[PDB]
Amino acid sequence: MDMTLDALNFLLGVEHLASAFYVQAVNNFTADDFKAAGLAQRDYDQFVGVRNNEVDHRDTLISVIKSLGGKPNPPCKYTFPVTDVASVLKVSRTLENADKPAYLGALRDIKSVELRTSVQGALSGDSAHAAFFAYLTGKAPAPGPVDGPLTQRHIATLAQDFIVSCPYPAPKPFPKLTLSPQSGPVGTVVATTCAQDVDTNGVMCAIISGNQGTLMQRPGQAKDGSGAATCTIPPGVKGILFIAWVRGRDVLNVGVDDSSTVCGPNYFLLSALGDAV
Amino acid sequence: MDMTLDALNFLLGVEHLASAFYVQAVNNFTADDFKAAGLAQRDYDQFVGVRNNEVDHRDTLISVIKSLGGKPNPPCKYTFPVTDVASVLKVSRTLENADKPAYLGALRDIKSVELRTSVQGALSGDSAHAAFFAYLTGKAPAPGPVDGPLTQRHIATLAQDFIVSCPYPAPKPFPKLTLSPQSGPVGTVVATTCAQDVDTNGVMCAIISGNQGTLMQRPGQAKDGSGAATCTIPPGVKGILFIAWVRGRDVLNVGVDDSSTVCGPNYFLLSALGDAV
Ligand SMILES: [Zn+2]
Ligand SMILES: [Zn+2]
Ligand SMILES: [Zn+2]
Ligand SMILES: [Zn+2]
Repeated sequence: MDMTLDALNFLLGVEHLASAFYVQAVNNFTADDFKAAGLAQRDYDQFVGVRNNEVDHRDTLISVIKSLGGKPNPPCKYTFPVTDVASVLKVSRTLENADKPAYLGALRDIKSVELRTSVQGALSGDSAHAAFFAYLTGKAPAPGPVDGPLTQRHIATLAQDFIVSCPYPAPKPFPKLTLSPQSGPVGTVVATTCAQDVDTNGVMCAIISGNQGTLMQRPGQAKDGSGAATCTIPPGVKGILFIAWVRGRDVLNVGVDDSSTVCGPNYFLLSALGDAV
Repeated sequence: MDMTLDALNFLLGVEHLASAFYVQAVNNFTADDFKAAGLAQRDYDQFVGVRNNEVDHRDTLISVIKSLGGKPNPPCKYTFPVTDVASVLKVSRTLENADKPAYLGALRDIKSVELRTSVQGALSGDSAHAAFFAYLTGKAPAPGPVDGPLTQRHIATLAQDFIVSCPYPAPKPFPKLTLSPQSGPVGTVVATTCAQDVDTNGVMCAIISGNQGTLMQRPGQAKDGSGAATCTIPPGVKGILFIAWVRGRDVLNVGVDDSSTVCGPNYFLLSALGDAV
């Protein structure tokens, strides 16, 4: 089955959300707001550039889908937890960090050499966006060598806090997995809690890394007696991690197969050379 | 017919060069040198991170090539003149800006879905490196929406000043195309001069953009009577540009077909929102 149109319309959903955020944020914040938050004119300028780039990413997907005889998805209805400039930068970082696995997963389904070149070229742009927002928020712009994929439903899981409703059947999220803390080095013990009362029998932690793939462990129990399941960041991983609860070892490569996913994933910002110290 | 090994060994040549540069740069410069140049500890830390990431990109290509039964290319012999931090940053930006079209071109030849996912994941990392070095040198980290490909020999042309010799038959560069100026906005008139004498019969300027593909124009002549050919940055382009001389108009998509290339390409840093003000 040629899944090209499916993949493109999924990416269009991703870019409708991102473009809506940046259009609204540029509308509501000025360079003076950025400067009051300690940023420079060129940071606001690049922020407008990100808006323009994401509008292009959305419009290009619309054009390509139409050229293939498809019907482009409309926007959904969104909500963004924006108050001050700092929150704008955090939301931006969150969106761009989820962009990359979305594009990487979708590229597995794009049949054409030429269309892969175009889509990869947009992934490259969103990776530059991610590096910019990392740097502005004190995170390493390039924390590791390899970014990895996630599935469409995994991406829906990352996006769900920003979606109020969709007017068409979009990819369904898994329940949200809350991580505490959501950043830190190898060896960090992460308390994990699920938004729904899922079956925890046989649950394992999947730590999804770009450089090592999926690494499995059986969860621990929180030392504070709260009953939360813990997952410990294992050695050898590099870059941004995604942590999920999965059914046993049913799946070796969770980034390309969500058939065992129970809760999550959510992102974890692994410490890296380049973080503010 | 399956060009996967050819593409991977070409990328290995690219990453032998980049990793060699960053290894020697870290040996020669310290965090105190970076701080004396106005940078912060986190910028030196990220620089070491880039070295580590590029070493990983190289080593991963070696492993994959062996796993496919191929013989990995050894390093070439390089020349990287060592002066100051400003030069380190400029060379770094130059390498990362060239390694993105290298990966995008090579990805056209990689047959396996799973190998494409891995290689795209490294391209994403190099795009983050490029964004970091752009920002530290006062250029927009994300100057446009789409990065485009170049051919193997185009990449060899960009790399040629760093290569002393190779101990195996490597892709032969085209002559260098010098561009004056090498940055500016739409409408900039660029004086173009080739390193070798070329028959000018039917030569066109090829402006190679990621968002609009290759745009062709007949060269102009410098107004100062200097007799140098000129190419004018056309409307609508976004992001980093590559400018080459090509012969005739039978090849339209120069980023994927170098069979009409005569001189260049060389890079041109198009002005963008995010450049230092
Ligand atoms: Zn995008
Ligand atoms: Zn994005
Ligand atoms: Zn690399
Ligand atoms: Zn690189």
